[PDB]
Amino acid sequence: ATFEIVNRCSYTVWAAASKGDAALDAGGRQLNSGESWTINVEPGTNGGKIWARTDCYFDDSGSGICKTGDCGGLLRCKRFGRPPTTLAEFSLNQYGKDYIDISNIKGFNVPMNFSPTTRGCRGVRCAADIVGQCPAKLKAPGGGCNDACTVFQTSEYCCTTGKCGPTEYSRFFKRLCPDAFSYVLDKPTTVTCPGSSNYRVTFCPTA
Repeated sequence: ATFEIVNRCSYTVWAAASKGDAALDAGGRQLNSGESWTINVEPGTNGGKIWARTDCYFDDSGSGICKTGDCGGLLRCKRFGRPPTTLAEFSLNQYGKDYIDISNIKGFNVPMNFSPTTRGCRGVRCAADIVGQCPAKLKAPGGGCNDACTVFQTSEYCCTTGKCGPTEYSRFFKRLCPDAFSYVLDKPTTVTCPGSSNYRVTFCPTA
């Protein structure tokens, strides 16, 4: 499957693509404002994630640091990024279907559109100003809006027993982006696509 990753932000981001134990395609790249990066993701990829990183410094070797979505100091992510991270999430060719979503479960750094470029299902978007509106206790100093689980490390927020409810914090994310996961047991906003759909992830789809 092809993912076109487009940075419509006025600022540079460092796109990342990982399935948690491995990079997807190069795993990461600088996107200046307006740049497009096309990656190939192996069919049957389960638990794929794409995100943006902000305010990165990388040396000649691809080692450095991001204020959001840092994946162990690497340009080319092998691991998931240090939330806050708006997440494009995908499981591909799963009994003949692709499953896509956006998640705020790991918080929010960059607004995002996640849409197929093939037909047979709709895209999802979380493009509200969640950073601007972020409750004070979730504000990440480095930029972005943390989920309550990252900040407070409780069973309720992290859903550790597999029993928990919505929260004041999850409802903030859900009110601004109804079409994204706000917490682990949120009523699914997973979209079902045809197997072997192609996609576009757009950072700052409206801005």
